[PDB]
Amino acid sequence: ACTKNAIAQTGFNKDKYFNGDVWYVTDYLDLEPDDVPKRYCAALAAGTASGKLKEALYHYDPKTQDTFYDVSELQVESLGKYTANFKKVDKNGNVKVAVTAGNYYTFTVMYADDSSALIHTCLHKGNKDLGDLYAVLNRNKDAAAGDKVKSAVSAATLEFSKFISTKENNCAYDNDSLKSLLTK
Repeated sequence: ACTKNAIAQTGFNKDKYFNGDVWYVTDYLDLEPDDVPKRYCAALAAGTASGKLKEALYHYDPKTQDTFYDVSELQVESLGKYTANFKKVDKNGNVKVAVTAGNYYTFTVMYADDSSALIHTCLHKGNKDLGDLYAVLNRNKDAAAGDKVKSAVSAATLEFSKFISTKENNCAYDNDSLKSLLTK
């Protein structure tokens, strides 16, 4: 179940966020902690491609090796709040599961700057969801969270100390696949 209406950053800069580069999840927190494994890897590319707002999302259980790529044209609810009906694809963009109305996440950017971000998502796969999931992002795979994003976690009335780190999972990312998936 999702329970939060996350507030987007006032003055969110969409061109900077959706610039075609990769964001790495460095830390995450699910309000239903059993919905996501304690050890998990994720990254996303966010861009505009041929005038469509796009995201390509990767996730990987580092212990089971299960690997997933999703691709979505986003639809806009408000500046910094999006609905992403996704298709499951291989790393090359080949469709494995077509878009279908019930398979979507919402995506809210609570804080962003040039190097870091805090997002909330609510995933739906049919009648089931993955809970409220918050993620700290960085442009650099190994970056410890800085004061700006940690303060944004506090501003959301969350405790960064409770976030789970992804840094000890031996995560590796196909950056090239993520970027090229934006076009698919």
